[PDB]
Amino acid sequence: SQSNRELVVDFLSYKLSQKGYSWSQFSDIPMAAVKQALREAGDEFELRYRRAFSDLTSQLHITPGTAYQSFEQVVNELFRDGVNWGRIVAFFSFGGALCVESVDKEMQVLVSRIASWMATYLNDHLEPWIQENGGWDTFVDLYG
Repeated sequence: SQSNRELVVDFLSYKLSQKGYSWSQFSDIPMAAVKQALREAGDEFELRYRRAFSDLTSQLHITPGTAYQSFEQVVNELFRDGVNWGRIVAFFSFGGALCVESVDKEMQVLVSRIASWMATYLNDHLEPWIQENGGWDTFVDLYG
């Protein structure tokens, strides 16, 4: 969806900025509270877990040739026991970590692609649980 892609792009842009990278590779109940709550959850999450998904990124070893199906299979790893608010946060951090790794690999073109994959994955596999458990309003309630 449009809002999903917007949420994803906001979180990724935020992580790249915060870590010294560019976010230009994208373009060329409210939404603000959700985005802010997500930026916060990610920071909180990354402060206690610093291994930045070494294993997962390894399994994927993303390149310009990687296909969505490969991405989807690696991420499912996070949801072997089903969806959680916490696992959703890890999902976003993972995407952020993937983007950073891509820039460090001189594969900045994958950033926008990664963003699309996350929006697709979020819409397909995550939103179902999210909507069943209070929607993003419940998310703000817990992470606001």
